[PDB]
Amino acid sequence: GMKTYDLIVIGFGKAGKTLAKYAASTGQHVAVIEQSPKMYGGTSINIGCIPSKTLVHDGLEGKSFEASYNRKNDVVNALNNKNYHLLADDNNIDVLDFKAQFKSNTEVNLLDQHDDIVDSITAPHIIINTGATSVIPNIKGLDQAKHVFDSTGLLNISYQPKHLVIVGGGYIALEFASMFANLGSKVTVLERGESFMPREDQDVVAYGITDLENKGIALHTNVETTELSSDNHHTTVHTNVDNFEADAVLLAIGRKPNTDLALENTDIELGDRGEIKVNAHLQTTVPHIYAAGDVKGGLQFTYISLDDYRIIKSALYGNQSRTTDNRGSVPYTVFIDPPLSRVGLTSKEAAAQHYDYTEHQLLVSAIPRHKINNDPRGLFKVVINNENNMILGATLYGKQSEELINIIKLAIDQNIPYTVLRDNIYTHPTMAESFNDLFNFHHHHHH
Amino acid sequence: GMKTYDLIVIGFGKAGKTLAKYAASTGQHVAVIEQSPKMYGGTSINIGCIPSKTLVHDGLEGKSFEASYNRKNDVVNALNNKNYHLLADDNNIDVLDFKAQFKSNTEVNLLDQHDDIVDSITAPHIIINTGATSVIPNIKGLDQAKHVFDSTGLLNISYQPKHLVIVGGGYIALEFASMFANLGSKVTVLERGESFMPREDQDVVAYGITDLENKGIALHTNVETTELSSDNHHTTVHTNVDNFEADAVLLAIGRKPNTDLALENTDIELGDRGEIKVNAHLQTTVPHIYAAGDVKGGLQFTYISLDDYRIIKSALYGNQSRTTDNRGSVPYTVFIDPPLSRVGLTSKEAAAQHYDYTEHQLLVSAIPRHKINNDPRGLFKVVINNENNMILGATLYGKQSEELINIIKLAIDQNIPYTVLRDNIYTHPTMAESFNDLFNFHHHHH
Ligand SMILES: Cc1cc2nc3c(=O)[nH]c(=O)nc-3n(C[C@H](O)[C@H](O)[C@H](O)COP(=O)(O)OP(=O)(O)OC[C@H]3O[C@@H](n4cnc5c(N)ncnc54)[C@H](O)[C@@H]3O)c2cc1C
Ligand SMILES: Cc1cc2nc3c(=O)[nH]c(=O)nc-3n(C[C@H](O)[C@H](O)[C@H](O)COP(=O)(O)OP(=O)(O)OC[C@H]3O[C@@H](n4cnc5c(N)ncnc54)[C@H](O)[C@@H]3O)c2cc1C
Ligand code: NI
Ligand code: NI
Repeated sequence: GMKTYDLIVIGFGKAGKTLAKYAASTGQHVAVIEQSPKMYGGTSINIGCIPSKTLVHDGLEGKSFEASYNRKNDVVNALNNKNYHLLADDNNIDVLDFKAQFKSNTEVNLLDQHDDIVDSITAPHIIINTGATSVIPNIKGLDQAKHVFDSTGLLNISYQPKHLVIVGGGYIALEFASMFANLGSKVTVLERGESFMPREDQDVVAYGITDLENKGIALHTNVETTELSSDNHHTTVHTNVDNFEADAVLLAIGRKPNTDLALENTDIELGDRGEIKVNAHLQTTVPHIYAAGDVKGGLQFTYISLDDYRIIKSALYGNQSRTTDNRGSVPYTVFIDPPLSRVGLTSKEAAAQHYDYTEHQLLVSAIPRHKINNDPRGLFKVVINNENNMILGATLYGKQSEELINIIKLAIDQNIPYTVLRDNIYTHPTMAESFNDLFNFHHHHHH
Repeated sequence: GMKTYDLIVIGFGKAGKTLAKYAASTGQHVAVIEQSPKMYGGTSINIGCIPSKTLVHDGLEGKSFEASYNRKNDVVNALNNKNYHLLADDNNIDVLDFKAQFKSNTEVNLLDQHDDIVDSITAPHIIINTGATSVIPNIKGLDQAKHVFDSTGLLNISYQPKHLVIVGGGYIALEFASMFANLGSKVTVLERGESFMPREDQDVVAYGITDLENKGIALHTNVETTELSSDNHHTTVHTNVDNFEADAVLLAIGRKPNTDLALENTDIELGDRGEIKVNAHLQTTVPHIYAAGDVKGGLQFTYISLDDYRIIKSALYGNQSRTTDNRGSVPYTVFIDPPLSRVGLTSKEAAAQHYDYTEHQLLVSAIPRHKINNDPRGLFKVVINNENNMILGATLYGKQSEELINIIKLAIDQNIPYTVLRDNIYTHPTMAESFNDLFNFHHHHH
């Protein structure tokens, strides 16, 4: 309460740094509290999207593990520095190097590295933007096992593992599996559930599994992990299936909201999944405090955090019309090799909801651009509503899908019927022009 | 004509093979006449888009000249064979291995390899789909010069040139320049006019020229090429600026409609640039004869020939609403490295056409995904109409632009204002999400 600001952002995350710079541009004095200098710019810059896809990219080029990890460090360092200065060099923004914890509903304590309160600050509005952290499972032996990593640890590993065992079969785990396979590591993936990528289209998943296994990746389902044991050299994952000996183990079973904020000092309520409860305007249960990004639950994407900035900007400075209920369709990409990109419904979901739908598909081996790419792998699939010819969903598994899926997102939001994408002129030779064939079909009516 | 078909297609081009397969699917008996088995599937498959970009793609990966040319041969052979059988195996299509020339308005002579007439055929509708060919300049010494190629010859060359001299500086010429530089050849480009890519945005072109020159490519403007002379091993390109010693010369100064069809036997008229004259439905001056693709003039793109199939299909089988006047916005890509993609107007054109416009730009080095790509080169630039916030044009020079430009094409056609692209959720980390910044700007009224 000692030092007053117009706005406080807790965490140097995506929504937070974007909102802080906007507020400063209006003349408001902003405090951005960030607990680690290694996290300037947030998770995407330092321990997530950017380093991981740098390694994905360079591995597809056949670059070595060493060369790829070295260039990843240069990329992260450069973008960390440039993100830091974008905020800190602004006269209306103070980047405060402390761990934040609430003193009350109106006052935020600033803690040094020894967990001591050094100062306190206040502002009429407070934005919680503290992200998520890797879930640590309760597994016998984990607390003293060597050679065990979360995603952050693995992105900073000091050696190439000859054999990586991944505990977890979700999208991030599978990204790391393809990433390390393409860098020359043997990879084993252990999924507790009955299948990989449930909720994705099962025709597409079958090709994706084939393509993973053709890289020499071993995939296991129904795996119950009971214990970790380790040497100076190896770590064994003991399971109901088998004992898997590894040179490194990745724990990738989920990410939980980071709410270590002394919330007991506030009226801020948490939900059933540990997330900060927010309304459609991202207001917490304390009206002048908002929460943005992974910490408020739901989807964990950098662009959802960016959209949260749009919502909070709309609430605080705009016409309040933007909410979590009018984001538009949310696309995403699973960065296996090639990438699996998705927006909207699968044909299974369209049928379950009793849509009168038509599905159509196109193997990437039937797309002439695949010859130029020297890559025949993949499957493109679309689902359309016969009642109005609008697109209900698409799954693009294949090269360039992380770019192309944005065309289909735009079409869904703007009610562009599938016949327009069928008949359009596209550049050539490209992956985009495959839409002339992907959308070349007539109704198959379902009663 | 001795034998009668429901439809005759002259040339195994893009519009033609697409229309043949559609017509056959309605039960019609189709003849497709093609003069060369090296051209099943047309120019794109055999001597144009597909082989050139195969070499572009593999050269960006650092593959050797020999490895890239060998795989190019594999790609062309596979797709040529696939295209041939897609038509020939069809019960309702005959692929006829002859050179076509008109006998009259209603029947087509079939010529053997010695230009002798073998037979003739007729059909109530005839589609001319014969494409274009490289323009041959009048340069002293060309008749007897060794080591000189057009685009087809260069794509089938049997050795790696140590020094390729390109006579011509248009888009296809520049694609070959970057293609051979990336395979390790030295390249010199000779442009007769005062600048390269004069129709493109000049800020972008300046970056494009720097990036070509950083590859070691020499670029010359105001070049008059006066003579070619040759050794058993080298060819001298004689020029007003200097003589250039090379071991291969590419002549790339344009492509003219291929109308070698004995049109004097018909009422089909040609326009002032040698093109077959067509109306908006692609009808020639003989109403039952249509022309599609490069041969009827205008833009030479594979996707224009594909859209010509759509127009002729609408004319002969549909509601005839489809014309050359409602194609929508036509994007294109100059496949230098990185690709320069464009749709709609430049700033210069917008100012000339009296718009109240705003331009905005974004360097690729300001796009965080460029770090993942390991490539900081490029410039994205957009032009919007301040009257209605619609997009007038865009120039995307940088990686993935040949895919991204299609997003902007769709927005222009569907009247999606630039603010929707500014505010949209994009996947991450991608080149597409740069649109959040590229379109983040306000009016500057003119
Ligand atoms: C391996 C991996 C790969 C991913 N790949 C993708 C991808 O391809 N695409 C995609 O869209 N998303 C991807 N994500 C997810 C994406 O990175 C996150 O969803 C997004 O970055 C979350 O941003 P945020 O704004 O919620 O906060 P964050 O960017 O996580 O920032 C929160 C900040 O708050 C700080 N902080 C926390 N508590 C305190 C405190 N008490 N005091 C002070 N500071 C504090 C943290 O140090 C951190 O810097 C990936 C994630 C991981 C782990
Ligand atoms: C090097 C190069 C690169 C290119 N790159 C691109 C690119 O990236 N993107 C793009 O969109 N476009 C590109 N193009 C242009 C594109 O290839 C053409 O615009 C398009 O392929 C022309 O198609 P078409 O339908 O007009 O006929 P074509 O595909 O040219 O087919 C005409 C056919 O008619 C046959 N024929 C001619 N006369 C007769 C006759 N008398 N009897 C029988 N058969 C006959 C020919 O043998 C040929 O098979 C490129 C062109 C070149 C040369
Ligand atoms: Ni119907
Ligand atoms: Ni204005």
